Parts: sequence; structure tokens; C-alpha cells
Amino acid sequence: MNIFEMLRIDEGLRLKIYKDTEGYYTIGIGHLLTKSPSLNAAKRELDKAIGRNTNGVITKDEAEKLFNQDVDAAVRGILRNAKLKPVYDSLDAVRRAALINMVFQMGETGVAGFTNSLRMLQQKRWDEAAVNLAKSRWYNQTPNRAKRVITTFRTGTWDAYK
Ligand SMILES: [Cl-]
Ligand SMILES: [Cl-]
Repeated sequence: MNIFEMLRIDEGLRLKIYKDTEGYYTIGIGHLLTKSPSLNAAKRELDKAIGRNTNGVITKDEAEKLFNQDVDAAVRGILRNAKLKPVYDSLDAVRRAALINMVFQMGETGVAGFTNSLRMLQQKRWDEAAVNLAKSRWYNQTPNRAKRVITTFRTGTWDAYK
């Protein structure tokens, strides 16, 4: 199992504009298009992202191309962030994937907002960090996905995804 397969399980794949759990216009593998209510503002972002007139529909390849870009951006954003980088450097390969997942879903700013849990992860206090991560809007809004991510932090294995 790897970051790509893990995110593909959490986000799914959709070839037509859809609304995410928060109600925002999305497409592909969790690719956020816009927070605007306008389905047209969304089709516009979409064409701009793909470099063609899509009329809200893309192919598998296009979805995969956006997905590669997004994972790359997540990793690069972590490495460029003064609060995230030290955490990432401290972790093993599995737990590194769990942090990339959180960043992909909620952005760098969101994650950097989990100051206390991040400090616990750095100190390798696994059980304490899993408990603190659960006291969040994130866990309350997307409980099944949060549980999988949290178990990955607690155990350092891919168990929740197998
Ligand atoms: Cl883009
Ligand atoms: Cl969920």
C-alpha cells in the first residue's frame, strides 16, 4: 500500500463535477475546484485546470493527471512549511503517508492548526496523539475517514486500509 492507493480509497474517483462532503464543487480524485456556489464558476475552473473545454466532464487520464499534481503539491507544501517539516522529518514512512493525507484533505493551513497533536506526534506519544486528534471538527464531520487516518498514526501500519 502507498500514498496513492490510500488517497484513492479515501476520496474515490468521479468523472463528473460533484459536490464534496462540505458541499464544494470537486472532480476526479478529491480535486477541489472552487468554494463558490456557482456551477459555472466550477466549469470555468475546470477548463482552466485541464486546458480544454470540458463541459464538466473529464477522462480517467485527466483525473490521474490532476491527482499526481495534487499529491506532489501536498508533499512540497509540507516540506516548505516551518511547522510541518519537523514533524514529517521525525516520522517513519507509514505515518508520513498519514500526514500527507491530512494535508491533501484540509490544506496546509488546516493541518498546521493541529498544533497540539503535531507536538505529540513529534514526541512519538502515539496513543495520546490519537486521542487528541479525535477532538476536532474533522473527526466529527468525517468520522470513518478520520478513524482510518488516526489508526495509521496510532499503529504505524496499513491495517485500517486493508
Ligand atoms: Cl490546477
Ligand atoms: Cl467519513
